[PDB]
Formats: sequence, C-alpha cells, structure tokens
Amino acid sequence: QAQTRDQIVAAADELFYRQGFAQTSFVDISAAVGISRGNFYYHFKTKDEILAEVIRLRLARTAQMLADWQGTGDSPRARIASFIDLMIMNRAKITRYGCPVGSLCTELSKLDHAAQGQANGLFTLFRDWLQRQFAEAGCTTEAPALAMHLLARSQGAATLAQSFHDEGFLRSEVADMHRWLDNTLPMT
Amino acid sequence: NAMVQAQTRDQIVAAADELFYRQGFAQTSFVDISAAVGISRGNFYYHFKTKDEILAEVIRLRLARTAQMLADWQGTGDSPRARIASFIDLMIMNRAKITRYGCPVGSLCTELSKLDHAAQGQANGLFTLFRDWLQRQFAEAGCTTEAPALAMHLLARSQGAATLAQSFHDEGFLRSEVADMHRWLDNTLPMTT
Repeated sequence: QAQTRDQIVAAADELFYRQGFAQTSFVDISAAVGISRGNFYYHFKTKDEILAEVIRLRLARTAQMLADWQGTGDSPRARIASFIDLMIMNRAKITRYGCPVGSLCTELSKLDHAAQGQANGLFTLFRDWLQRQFAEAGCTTEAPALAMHLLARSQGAATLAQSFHDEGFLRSEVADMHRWLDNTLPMT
Repeated sequence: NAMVQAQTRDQIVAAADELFYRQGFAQTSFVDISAAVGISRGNFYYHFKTKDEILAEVIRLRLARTAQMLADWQGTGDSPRARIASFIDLMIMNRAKITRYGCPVGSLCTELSKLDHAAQGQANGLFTLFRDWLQRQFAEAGCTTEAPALAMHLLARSQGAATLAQSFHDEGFLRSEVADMHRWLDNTLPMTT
C-alpha cells in the first residue's frame, strides 16, 4: 500500500485507452491489478483523481518516448519520421482503439471535462517536439504551422482509420504524409 | 395517437439528435431526452425503450438530413469544383460548433468505436455519404481514376482539422486548415472553366 499507487495508475491508463474514460469503472480498474473494495479505496476515491495521474503518466510515456526518437534518429527528418511511423508501428491499436492522445482529448472535450487542458498537453508535447525537428531540419520559420498541420494530418488518418476499421488507409495516409514531407524539407 | 404519434416519435428523435452531438451518445440519458421533450415517462416508452433504439433512428435522421444537405451542394452547385468547395467550407461555417462539440460525424464515430458499439458501421454510412459524393465530384471534375483515393484523403483532412481545432479549442487552426484545403483542391484539380 505504498508505491503500488503507481500500479493502479498503470491499469487505469490501459483501461482508459482501450475502453474510454467515462466507461471505465473502479470495478474494471480494481479487478485489473487485483484488489477488494477497501484495498482500492485506499489509494483512490474518484475517477477524476485516477485520470489526473494517468495524464501525468501519459505525458511521460510521451516525452520519454519522444526522447528515444531523438536518440535512435541521428538527423532531423529521421527523428520526425519516427513520429509518422509510430502510426505504422501501432496500426492495429489505432484502427481498433484510435489515437491514444486524440481519443482521450476528444472524449474529454465532449464531456466538457475539467482535465481536457491537461490531456491536450500530450498534443502540446508532440507539437513542440515536431516544432524542434522542423526548426533543426530546414524551416525554422515555418516550423509552428507545419507542426499543427502534420499533427492534424495524422489525426485525420487515425480517425477514418479507426472508424472504417481500415488499416490499409492508415498506410495510404502515411504514404501521403511522407510524400508531402518530401516537397517540404531541404536537403542536408 | 393517430398519424400524429408519428410526429411524437420524431419529437424524441429530433430532441435526441441534438443532445447526442452536444453531450455524447453515452452521456445522454432518458431523463435528458424526456426532459427535453417535456413529456410523460408514459408517452416516451411507447415510442422508445432503449438508448440503442433511439440511436438507430438518430442516425437515419442524420443520414437523411445529410444526403439532403449534399443535395443543396449540387443544386446550388454547377461545378464539381464548386461542389467540393461546399465540403471544405462547412468547417468555416460551423467553425463555432465544430470548435466546441467537434465534427458531428467523426465525434459519433469514434465514440461508437471506442464503445465498441453495434451502431458503428451505421454511423459510418454518414462518412460514406461524404466519401462516395466527393468521389463523384472528383470524377466529374476530371479526376475519375483517382476519385475514390482523393475523396478519402479530403475526408481525412477534415477530421484532422476538426480533432485538433476541438482539442485545442481553436477556430484559427480550423480556419488555417480549410484555406489550406482549398489550395489543396485547386492544385490537385486539373482545370476547366
């Protein structure tokens, strides 16, 4: 009953991504890890409380991940194709469950939830990072709008992808993404 | 009632159509809808008995309101270009509503998907009304071969704009995207006067 708070945040994260936030319950979450009514209520009291920590968690899964992209990638366009190809990477989960960030922010946005701002920082995250890549890659002056555009590109791809249950399209789209990203960058 | 219960149903379906979009499907309760029609717990259940029943007709009403909206984009249209334009500019016109509640079409679709709900493919027929239409406007414009491919990317472009504009609450980004789509189209459409 100490650091195992971090453990229930894990299960609620997966649950919120796979199930949606409003439709996941304590029973759901408490069953995942394995706890009773009192063993659970200890660490947690309200759903919104659990959601706070997952959004914290997610922001780590997202900047640290965005690290490994800066890592493996040894150039600008490299570190940014790491983003466009995460979609190819998680094509199965995206076509069934949608984008983790998008599906969360749009859900929180509809509900009119207090935390939409916190959730949207995962978008802000990716954004500021693609904004550095663009800077470093060739168009420092246009980086901001190219950030918002591509970010948007990917969400439209994941959106029709999930709804049409169409993994192919995700591929169609990521091709268009790459091609467009050609007529964009400079040679280095 | 007589032929009028026909329009008593509509009254619940009409009411629900608005809430579903403003609140979410899951979120919208029977009490939300009866309160909104202001009728006996009596009359309501005569017409409808589950949330699922109500959603089924709310989607048929949408599929109806939709294909009829796509009609005005053909009667007032005279050029496939003119008639694709209609599809980009709904975002500008509805920028406000889209900025707050999202694309009416994509928002329901991702909820039903995330909900693993049964009305999924049905809500998706809304997307197909957009797709197939854009397809024949692209063709009639002289992009026949590629018409099914451009319709979906154009469709995609709208959902990207709507998702980020909603998440960020930013009509400015919605505005920047639409204008960018209009340039997209023109630069993709082989011309003809």
